[PDB]
Amino acid sequence: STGSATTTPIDSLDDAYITPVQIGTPAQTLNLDFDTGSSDLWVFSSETTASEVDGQTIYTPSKSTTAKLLSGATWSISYGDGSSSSGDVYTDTVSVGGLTVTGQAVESAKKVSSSFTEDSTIDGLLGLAFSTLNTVSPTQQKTFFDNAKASLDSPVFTADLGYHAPGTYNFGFIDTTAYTGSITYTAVSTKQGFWEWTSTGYAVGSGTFKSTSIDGIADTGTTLLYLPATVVSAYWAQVSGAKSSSSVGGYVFPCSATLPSFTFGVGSARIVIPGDYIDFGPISTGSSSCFGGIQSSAGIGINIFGDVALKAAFVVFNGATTPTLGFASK
Ligand SMILES: NCc1ccc(C(F)(F)F)cc1
Ligand SMILES: NCc1ccc(C(F)(F)F)cc1
Repeated sequence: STGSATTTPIDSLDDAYITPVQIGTPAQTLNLDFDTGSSDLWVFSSETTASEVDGQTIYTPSKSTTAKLLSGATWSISYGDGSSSSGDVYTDTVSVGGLTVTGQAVESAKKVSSSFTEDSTIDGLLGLAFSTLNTVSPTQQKTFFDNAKASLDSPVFTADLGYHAPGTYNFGFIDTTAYTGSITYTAVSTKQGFWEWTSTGYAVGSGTFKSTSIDGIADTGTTLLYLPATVVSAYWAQVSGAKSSSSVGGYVFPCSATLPSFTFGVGSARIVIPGDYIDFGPISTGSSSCFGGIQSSAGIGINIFGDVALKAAFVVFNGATTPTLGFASK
């Protein structure tokens, strides 16, 4: 079997992408943030503290004839940006773009951090990292992808994120019409539970390509591109007037500047991020300082190929017994 769903940016800056997901019987449709950097499927629900819900669509397990409470199970997760949530666990039927999994663990939020409350357009997250990172206790639960794997035509899913435009998540097949050229595959390490790979280097604008190994994770759940300080300094040095701002928390640049492209290596292949993708607009309404889409990973501890990088490519997440990542231009 296969599945295919359209994913849509939540705002004019592509800060995140939401994808409709059907939960329960009869179907309750929620718009979830597909996150290859985490492994929990959790949703706003009728159990969430009412003061922490502000416009989100909620999952109501009592109205689903297939929902079963998972006795004694709880979950608690904290994300790298400081966000967090926690609650209890149900099992229910979950469908994505025609692809159905029965008995999927649906983690019902009782408490969410403020960053989720203020994001009215995200009803929850659907984790697509490896199941070893799932936070359900005392019995760890499998991801949607892991549960669907056996029934998929091919044990893959692909991410085709749009620049200021809708895109597609496909499960079980590779749309050979969605990319140009060849797909370059590269090795994945699962030792930390992430889709972790090693980029072969980078170039700034039309500059010389620098061969150097950058270990990082492919994370659809992170907006920006987080790279080592040496790389990020070399990029912003080519932008007149750009500087690192402690009060803002990263590199800013005059909004009138034109940004150079950024190239990262995948084996012998090259993925080019257009300069316009790195512009994230004024730091505050009316400001002539703009926020940069490439930032230092020094404070994070790991390099993150977030949406800024992934949306420049067609990305294959190959969940075979030896997992690999595939990148193609589009
Ligand atoms: N998108 C989920 C996520 C959040 C944080 C991290 C970090 F910062 F710990 F690497 C990885 C993945
Ligand atoms: N990386 C996972 C993640 C995704 C979205 C959010 C936000 F923006 F909704 F708070 C936080 C953390």
